[PDB]
Amino acid sequence: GLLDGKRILVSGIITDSSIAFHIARVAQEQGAQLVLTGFDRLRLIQRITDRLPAKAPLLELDVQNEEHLASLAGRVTEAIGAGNKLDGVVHSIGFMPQTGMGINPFFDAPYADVSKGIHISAYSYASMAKALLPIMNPGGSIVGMDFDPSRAMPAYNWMTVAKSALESVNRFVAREAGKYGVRSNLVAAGPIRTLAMSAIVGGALGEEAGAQIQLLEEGWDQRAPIGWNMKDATPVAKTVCALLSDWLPATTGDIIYADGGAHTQLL
Amino acid sequence: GLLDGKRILVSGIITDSSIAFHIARVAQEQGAQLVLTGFDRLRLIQRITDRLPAKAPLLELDVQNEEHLASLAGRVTEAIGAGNKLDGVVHSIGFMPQTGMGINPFFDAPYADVSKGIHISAYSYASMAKALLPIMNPGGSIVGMDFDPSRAMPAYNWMTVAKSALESVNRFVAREAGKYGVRSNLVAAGPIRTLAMSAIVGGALGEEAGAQIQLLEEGWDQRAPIGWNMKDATPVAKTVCALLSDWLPATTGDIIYADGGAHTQLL
Amino acid sequence: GLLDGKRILVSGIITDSSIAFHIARVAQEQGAQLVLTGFDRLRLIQRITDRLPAKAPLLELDVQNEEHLASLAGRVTEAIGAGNKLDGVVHSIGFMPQTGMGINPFFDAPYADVSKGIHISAYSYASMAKALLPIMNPGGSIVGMDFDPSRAMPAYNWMTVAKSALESVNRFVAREAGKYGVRSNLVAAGPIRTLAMSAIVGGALGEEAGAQIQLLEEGWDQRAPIGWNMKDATPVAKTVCALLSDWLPATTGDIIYADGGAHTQLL
Amino acid sequence: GLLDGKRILVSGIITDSSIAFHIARVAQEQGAQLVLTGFDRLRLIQRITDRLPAKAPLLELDVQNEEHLASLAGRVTEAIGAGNKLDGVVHSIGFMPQTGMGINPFFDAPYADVSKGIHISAYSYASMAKALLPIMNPGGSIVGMDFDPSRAMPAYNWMTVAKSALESVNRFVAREAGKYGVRSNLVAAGPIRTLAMSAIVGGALGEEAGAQIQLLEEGWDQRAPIGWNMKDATPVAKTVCALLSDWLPATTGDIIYADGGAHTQLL
Ligand SMILES: NC(=O)C1=CN([C@@H]2O[C@H](COP(=O)(O)OP(=O)(O)OC[C@H]3O[C@@H](n4cnc5c(N)ncnc54)[C@H](OP(=O)(O)O)[C@@H]3O)[C@@H](O)[C@H]2O)C=C[C@@H]1C(=O)c1ccncc1
Ligand SMILES: NC(=O)C1=CN([C@@H]2O[C@H](COP(=O)(O)OP(=O)(O)OC[C@H]3O[C@@H](n4cnc5c(N)ncnc54)[C@H](OP(=O)(O)O)[C@@H]3O)[C@@H](O)[C@H]2O)C=C[C@@H]1C(=O)c1ccncc1
Ligand SMILES: NC(=O)C1=CN([C@@H]2O[C@H](COP(=O)(O)OP(=O)(O)OC[C@H]3O[C@@H](n4cnc5c(N)ncnc54)[C@H](OP(=O)(O)O)[C@@H]3O)[C@@H](O)[C@H]2O)C=C[C@@H]1C(=O)c1ccncc1
Ligand SMILES: NC(=O)C1=CN([C@@H]2O[C@H](COP(=O)(O)OP(=O)(O)OC[C@H]3O[C@@H](n4cnc5c(N)ncnc54)[C@H](OP(=O)(O)O)[C@@H]3O)[C@@H](O)[C@H]2O)C=C[C@@H]1C(=O)c1ccncc1
Repeated sequence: GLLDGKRILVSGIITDSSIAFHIARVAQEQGAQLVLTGFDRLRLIQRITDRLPAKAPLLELDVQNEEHLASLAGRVTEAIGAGNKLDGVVHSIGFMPQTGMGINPFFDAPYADVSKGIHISAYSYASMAKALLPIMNPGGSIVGMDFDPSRAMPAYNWMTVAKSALESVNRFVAREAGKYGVRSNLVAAGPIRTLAMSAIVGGALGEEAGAQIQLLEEGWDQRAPIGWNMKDATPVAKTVCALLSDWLPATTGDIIYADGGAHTQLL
Repeated sequence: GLLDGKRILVSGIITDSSIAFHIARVAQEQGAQLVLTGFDRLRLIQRITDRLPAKAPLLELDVQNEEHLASLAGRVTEAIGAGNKLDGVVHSIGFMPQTGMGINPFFDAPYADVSKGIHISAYSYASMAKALLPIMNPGGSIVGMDFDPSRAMPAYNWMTVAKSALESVNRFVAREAGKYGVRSNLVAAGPIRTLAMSAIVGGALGEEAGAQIQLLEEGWDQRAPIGWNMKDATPVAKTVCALLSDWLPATTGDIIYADGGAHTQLL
Repeated sequence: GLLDGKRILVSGIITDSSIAFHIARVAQEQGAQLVLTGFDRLRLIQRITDRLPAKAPLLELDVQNEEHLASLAGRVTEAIGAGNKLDGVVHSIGFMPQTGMGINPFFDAPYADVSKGIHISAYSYASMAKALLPIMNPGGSIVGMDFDPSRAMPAYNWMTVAKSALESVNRFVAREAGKYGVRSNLVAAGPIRTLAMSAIVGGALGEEAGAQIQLLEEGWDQRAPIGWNMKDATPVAKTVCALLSDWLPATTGDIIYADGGAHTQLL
Repeated sequence: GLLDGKRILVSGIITDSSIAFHIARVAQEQGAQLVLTGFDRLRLIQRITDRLPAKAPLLELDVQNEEHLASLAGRVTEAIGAGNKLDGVVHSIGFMPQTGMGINPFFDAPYADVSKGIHISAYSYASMAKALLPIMNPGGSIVGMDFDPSRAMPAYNWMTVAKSALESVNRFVAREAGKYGVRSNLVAAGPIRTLAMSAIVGGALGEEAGAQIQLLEEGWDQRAPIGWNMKDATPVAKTVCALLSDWLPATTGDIIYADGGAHTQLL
C-alpha cells in the first residue's frame, strides 16, 4: 500500500484512456481514498469512473469558473467528512483551442484562444493550489501533468508555450505549498494515446499536424534508452503515485520525467 | 560601424533610462538607421527620443491593438521608403499589473491581469514578428528582452511566468523567421535601474517587494564573475547590437545572457 | 515493503553518518536483501555495518582496481547464491584530493590529482555498471549519488567538475543498462553532515573553504521551499529507494533532486 | 575592424579546414594581431599557417607538457614585444583516443585513455587560462571550443563526457578570469567537416560509428531553423570573434551556440 489511507483529489478524467483515469486506478490499487473532479460532461464522467476498482465521490470543477473554485474546499471536506484533510492533489488538465495547435500556422492563433489555453493549462495549477492548500495535511503532495517544452516542436505550438508557463507556475506554487509542509511537482510524460491524442494523429487537427505528431511518437521509443509504449499510461500513473507518496520527501518545485529517458538522449 | 546601413526597428522607449533608449543610442552610434515605436504617451516619447545622436521616425504601436499591428508594416516601409526592408527588430516591451508582481501574494492575481501581462510581455513578441517578417531582409535579426526565469524568485511572480512563456515563444518565432533567413533571439539582462525599476525598489509595489528586489540586486554583482553595474545599461545595449549584427550568424531560437555571468554561478 | 525481496548492492559506507549507511538502513527497513562493498579500511566498515537492522555480506571493492572489478560479479553471485541476480546497485562513492577542492586555488590542482578524483567520482560509475549489468534482472535499477554542478560554486572546485562528468557518464550508462531492462539515474542531494563534510566545515581544507561551505549550507535551507536538514540523510535515502523501486519505471539517464527544492529557486 | 589592434593567441590549427584556421583567418580579416600555437607536427603547421591573410609567430604548445606551459607566457610576450599584453585567447583543442569514441563499446575505454582525453580536452582550458591570464589586458577574452553534451549521443561517447567536464571547467575559469577583467566563454558548434571529422564519417573509427555520425549531421540541418552547413566553418569563426570583441562585454562563464539553432528544437 504505497498510498495507504491517503486522501487524494484527482482531476481531468474524461475517458478510460485519460492519464488521470490511470493515475486514479493505480492510486486506489495502492490504498488511496479518492475524490474526483470532472468538467462539463458530468453524467459521462460518472459512467467512466464507475469502472475504477473502488467508488469515489465526483465533484464538478470548471477550472475557469470562480464559483467552482471558491466552493471547492467546502465541497471536498464535505465529501471526505469534517475534520479530514487531503494528502494529495492531481492536476491532469490541458486545453488549447484548434487555432493554437496543429494545422494553423503559429502566427495565426488569436490571443483570446491562446489566453484560454494558458488559463486552463498553466494558471489553473496555481488556482487549484490556492483553493486546496487550506485543506491539505503536512507532508502532502500536489502533482501536475507536464510535457518537456524546453525545445520547440512541430504541431504543439501554443500548447508547448502553455507548458513552459506551467513549469514556471509550479516553481512558484512550491514556495506557497512549502508553508503548509506540502510539495509541488510536475510529471513530464512522453506521448500517450488518449482518445483526443489518437484523434489528432488520425488527422483531427489537419494532415500536416497529424504527420508531425506521428513522427514525434516514433522517434520517442527509439531515443528512450528503456523504450516507450504510448498505449500504456501505467508507467506515468506509477510515477505520479511515487510523487504522492512519502518516498520523494525532499523534491519540490521540480519536474520528474516519466518519458522513457527520451529527453536525456539526442538520438 | 557594427550596424552600418542596417535598418532597425526599436520598440519600448519611455524614458532616457529605458533599456530600449540605450539600445537605440548604441545602434545609431554604430551606423544604424532607426525606426522607433512608442506606446500611449507619444508626445513624451517624441521629446525623449529627440536626444538620440540622430533623428528617427516615431510610430505608435500598442502591442495589444490589432489595427496598430495590421497597419505596422505599411507604416514602416512608408517611413523607410518603398522598396526598402528592415534588417533588425527590437522587442523591449514588458508589463505586468500591480496585482501580478510585488506585495500581492502570488495566489491573488486575477487571470485577467495575468493574461494582460502575458499578452504584452510574451505574445506580442510573436505578433511583432508576424507583422514585420514580410518586410525583413535575409540575414535579418529579431531580438527581444528577457530575464532568466528558470528558477523562481521573490516579487517578480507572474512577470517571471511571462518570461518563461516568452523564452518558449522565441523558439517558435525562430522556426518562422528561419524561412526568411531571419534570426530570433532573446537577451537575458541582469537588473537595471530604469525609472519603473527604481520606483519599485523605492517601495512602489509595497515594502516587502522592495526589500526583496534590493536583495536580488546586491546578490547580482557578488555572483557575477565580472561584476554587475545596474545603473549602466550600455553592456546590455551592446549585446543586443551584437545580435543585430552579422557576427552571430548561426545563433537562433536562443538566449544570450548579458548578466555579468551571474546565472552561471551558484554563489 | 517498497523493496520486498529485491537484491541490492550498496557501496560507499565508511561511517554511521555516510549517505550510503542511511540508504542501506532504509532499504533493509523496506525488505531489501543487501550486499555491501567497502574500500580500504575493511575491519572498520565491518564494525559499522554490524549496526544495520539486518546482516549483509561485505565485499572489498577499490573502484580503481581492475582485479576487484573483474572478480566483482563472481563474488556477488557467490554471496547471493548461484542463479540469483541483483535488482539494484548503489554508487555512493566520491573522492577529490586536497589539492582539487578547498584552500588551493582552482589553478593549482595538478592533473594527476584531478584525474584520480574523476576516476573514482565519475568513471567508476561506468565501470561499476559494466561489472554488474551481466548479473542484473530486467526491471533493475542503478542509482548514483550526485550534487548539482550546473553552476560553479566556491570550494568544491574540481569535485564539481567531477559531478558534471558523472551526470554525463550517467546518460551513457543509461543507453547500456537499457539493453538489460535496467534503469540508470542519479540523485542530486543537498549538503549533508557526513564525518568528512563536518571536518571540512571545521576547517580541514583551510579556513576560506570552511567559511564558504558554511555559507552554502545556510543558504540551502532558506532557498528550499520545504527546508533542508543537513544533519538528516533519511530524505535522500528514501529518494534512492524510490529509484530502486518499481515506482519510477519510466525514468532513466536522469537526475532526481533530493535537495529540498533549493535548485528550483534563485533565492 | 571588429578586432582592430587586439592581440590574440589562437591554438589548435592542424589543417586548412581546422576550426582554428578559420577563427584565425576571420580574426586577421578583422584587424587582429595573432600569435599561434601548434602541437607536434610544427613544420606542417608552419606551412598551413603561411596561407593566412597575414603572418603570425608560431609557438610550440603541447597542452600536456608542464615545461611548455611554464614557459608559455615568457615566449608570448617575447613574440609580441615586452610591455604588450594579450587581449584574447582561443582554445580550439580536442582529443580522445580511438578507444573512447566510435566503434568501441562505451564500457571498453580504459581510464588511461579517457584520462588523456579529458586532460587535453577539458583540463587544458584551465591550464591555458592559468598560464596566460598574467599577460592579459582588462577587457580581455578567453574562448574555447565546445559541443552540446547535455544529452547523450551515439559514437561521441567519452568525448561527450569530456565536453561536459569542459563546460564545467569554463564556469570556474570565469571566476579566476574575472579578477583580471577577463571573460571566459565557450562556443558550442554544430558538426564541421574538418579532416579528422571527414575521416571518421569515412569509417576511420569503424562502420557503426561512421553511420551514426552521418545521421547526426543530416538531422542537424533539418532541426536548425536557419539551416546548418557542415562544410562551412566561417559562421563559427565569426561567433568566436564576436566573443573576442567588445560587443559581448557582460557575458562570462557561458556558452554561445553557433549551431544553427539546432539545440533549441526537438525536431
Ligand atoms: N496525452 C499525452 O500524450 C500527454 C498529456 N500530458 C498532460 O497530461 C494531462 C492529461 O491529458 P490527457 O491527455 O489525458 O487529457 P486532456 O484532454 O489533456 O485533459 C483532460 C481533460 O481536461 C479537460 N478540461 C478542459 N477544460 C477544462 C476546464 N476548464 N476545467 C477542467 N477541465 C478541463 C479537458 O477538456 P476537454 O477536452 O474534454 O474539453 C479534458 O476533458 C494533460 O495535462 C496533458 O497535457 C502531458 C504529456 C503528454 C503529451 O501531450 C506530450 C506532448 C508532447 N510530447 C510528449 C508528450
Ligand atoms: N529593467 C530591468 O531590470 C530588466 C528589463 N528587462 C526587459 O527589458 C525590457 C525593458 O524594460 P524596461 O525596464 O526598460 O522598461 P519596461 O517598462 O519593461 O518596458 C518599456 C515600455 O513598454 C511599455 N508597454 C506597456 N504596454 C505596452 C503595450 N501594450 N504596447 C507597447 N508597449 C507597452 C511599457 O508601458 P508602461 O509601463 O509605460 O505603461 C513601457 O512603456 C523589458 O522587456 C524588460 O522586461 C529584462 C531584464 C531586467 C529585469 O527586469 C530583471 C529581472 C529579474 N532579474 C534580472 C533582471
Ligand atoms: N556529503 C554530502 O553533502 C554530499 C554527498 N554526495 C555524494 O554522495 C556520496 C556520499 O558521500 P559521502 O559524503 O557519504 O561520503 P564520501 O566520502 O564522498 O564517499 C564514501 C566513501 O567512498 C570512498 N572511496 C574513496 N575512494 C574509493 C575507491 N577508490 N573505491 C571505493 N571507494 C572509495 C571514500 O574514501 P575515503 O574518503 O574514505 O578515503 C569514502 O570512503 C558521494 O558521491 C557524494 O559525492 C552528494 C551531494 C552532497 C554534497 O556534497 C553537496 C555538495 C554541494 N552541494 C550540495 C551537496
Ligand atoms: N569538428 C567538429 O565538428 C567540432 C569541433 N569542436 C571543437 O572545436 C575544436 C576544433 O576541432 P577540430 O575539429 O578543428 O580539430 P581537433 O582535431 O579537435 O583539434 C585540433 C588539434 O588539437 C590537437 N591536439 C591534440 N592533442 C594536443 C595537445 N596535447 N596539445 C595541443 N594540441 C593538441 C589535435 O591533435 P591531433 O589530432 O592532431 O593529434 C589537433 O591537432 C575542438 O575542440 C573540437 O572539439 C566542437 C564541435 C564540433 C563537433 O565535434 C560536434 C560534435 C557533436 N555535435 C556537434 C558538433
